[PDB]
Amino acid sequence: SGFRKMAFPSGKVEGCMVQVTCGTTTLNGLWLDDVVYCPRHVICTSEDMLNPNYEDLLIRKSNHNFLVQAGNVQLRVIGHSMQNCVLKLKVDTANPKTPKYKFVRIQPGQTFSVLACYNGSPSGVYQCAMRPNFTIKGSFLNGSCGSVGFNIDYDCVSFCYMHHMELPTGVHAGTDLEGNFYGPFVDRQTAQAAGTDTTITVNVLAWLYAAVINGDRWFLNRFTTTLNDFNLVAMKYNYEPLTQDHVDILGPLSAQTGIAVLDMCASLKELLQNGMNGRTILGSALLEDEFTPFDVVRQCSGV
Amino acid sequence: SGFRKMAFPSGKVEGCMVQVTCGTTTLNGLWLDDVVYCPRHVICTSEDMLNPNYEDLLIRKSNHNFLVQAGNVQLRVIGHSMQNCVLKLKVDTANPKTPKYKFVRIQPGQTFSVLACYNGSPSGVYQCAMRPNFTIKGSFLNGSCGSVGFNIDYDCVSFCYMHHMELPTGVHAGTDLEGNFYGPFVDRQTAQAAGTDTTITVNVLAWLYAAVINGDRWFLNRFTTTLNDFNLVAMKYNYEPLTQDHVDILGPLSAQTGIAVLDMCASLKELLQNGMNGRTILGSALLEDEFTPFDVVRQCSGV
Ligand SMILES: *[C@H](O)[C@H](C[C@@H]1CCNC1=O)NC(=O)[C@H](CC(C)C)NC(=O)OCc1ccccc1
Ligand SMILES: *[C@H](O)[C@H](C[C@@H]1CCNC1=O)NC(=O)[C@H](CC(C)C)NC(=O)OCc1ccccc1
Repeated sequence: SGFRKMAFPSGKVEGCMVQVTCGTTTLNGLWLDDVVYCPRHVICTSEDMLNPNYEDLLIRKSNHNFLVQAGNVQLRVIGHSMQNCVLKLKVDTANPKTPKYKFVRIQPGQTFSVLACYNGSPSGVYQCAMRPNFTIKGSFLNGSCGSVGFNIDYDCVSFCYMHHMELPTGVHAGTDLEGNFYGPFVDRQTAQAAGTDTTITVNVLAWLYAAVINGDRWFLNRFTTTLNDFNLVAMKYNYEPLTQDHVDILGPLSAQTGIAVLDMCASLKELLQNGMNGRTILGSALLEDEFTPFDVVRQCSGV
Repeated sequence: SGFRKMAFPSGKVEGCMVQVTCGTTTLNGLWLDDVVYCPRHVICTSEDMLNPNYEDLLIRKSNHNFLVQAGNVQLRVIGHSMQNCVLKLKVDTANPKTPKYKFVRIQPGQTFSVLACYNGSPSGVYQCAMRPNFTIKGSFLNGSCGSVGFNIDYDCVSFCYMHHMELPTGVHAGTDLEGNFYGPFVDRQTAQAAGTDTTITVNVLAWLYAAVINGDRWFLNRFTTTLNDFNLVAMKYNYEPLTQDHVDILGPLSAQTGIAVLDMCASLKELLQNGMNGRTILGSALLEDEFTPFDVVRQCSGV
């Protein structure tokens, strides 16, 4: 038993990380088959970054302006192209470590593993949820751009995130691997703010089920509630409304524990209205919303 | 910026995980050069596990009783031996993916990455601290034994933990890679309890410095305290005493922030005596003690 925030094993992605240098700018790229993907702002200079015109900037580049390094081996760039906010550099070598992969775009409320990288070299792995306001709460320093986020399903890597920037609140923004930003953000050095966020209700309930599966039961009660009466409370506390599809997604956890979803919603209502009174749930004094129902089932089915 | 609990990239260890089966028992092993390491209780049966005599049990085994699988390739066992609570199986093939490695034993208060595995296949990665009572707070189901814990330093993997069992409180116990248990535990199915735990004071202060580096400053104050007067408060709240070596270890973080250690100790004293009054620190409503000073420096020096 036990419940821990857990990343996917990162080996398959570590074999894809390279270093991309253009001018005095160095960041990370993703080498799949004979293409390297990286943030297009690698071609910017300090002054270009206030309001660059990337079509102009790229036209003024040629293949020899891009230095790609896969460990010690330098890869020869034989083509370059822009796809939205990502640059695609064709190289003279197919990555022999290319896994089965897909490019997928994730929804707010879903999770993925981030492999933080610097100078083409992986440094650490951790889990993130895409917030309702299309930001993630990550850990990224200068040089981390081009680090990617991903999920793994039966040795197929679904890439969903490439890192591009940090907002003033300390949260992080980036694109899918088609180079389309998550959220209303742009890759230039101007004042940008995340919209207001909300709490992911279905994830909180999933984590409450994880708590019960692991022996935390103090917050349970005999009451049930209706979907409508719960959603009235949710709106008050800046929680997303619960839909019948969310109840259905929680079905398997409801079955394993014998606690109906609307039974657990009564617990959440009382937790929202009364707090915890000094107690904790799975070691947290706060209600956690960064675990999906799938994340919970992944750790808890064997208990 | 940003501060996240972060595992080491797990690729180098994923290339070492195999599956070890004996009788109806299957768990994980660690394949380095031509030796596979696994928990010795793989040789037990359901009834052996109450109070096994492992020397007897091993003498009654031979090489052909052990089935080792590295993916689809079956490895031939050519020798077996016991080293304390781990079994060493010599196989006919050196692992071509063997990294530079060491076997190290860690101290309470230190952290490491756990690569959770099932049937020889990695499933997820996360960070653990060795508690003062020699347990870890992990996530392990049936079949996870032989999963290992490790740190990485300049492409050298220091292995420090192999998983063996779960205690009744839901916490986890195991050995170093020499097969010597952390703590006063034994590998048999009897009633065993962890001693009382304490909070790792130097880690809490390290996390407070991480908070300041990331812009959380509300808990700071103008006061300083003495080491003796702090340790009087620490004893009251079940915190470990702070030593001059702990102040020294925190030196670099103290320098980066311009906040002396005994200056931060005054903050911690007030937090212990007054709580947070509804506020959070790096997104936590509780004081966190699972980050070492090294873990913090690793993420925060570039800020
Ligand atoms: C790319 O490596 C870098 C990642 C930033 C650097 C600090 N934390 C991150 O996530 N991205 C940028 O530097 C980005 C480039 C623009 C052309 C989009 N700008 C940016 O993030 O500015 C915000 C910032 C905040 C704090 C420190 C440095 C930059
Ligand atoms: C080895 O795979 C297994 C790991 C346990 C299983 C559940 N969570 C874990 O960490 N170890 C054992 O099963 C261990 C074997 C003895 C011979 C040492 N016994 C054990 O952990 O018993 C406690 C237990 C608690 C909850 C479920 C199952 C077993």
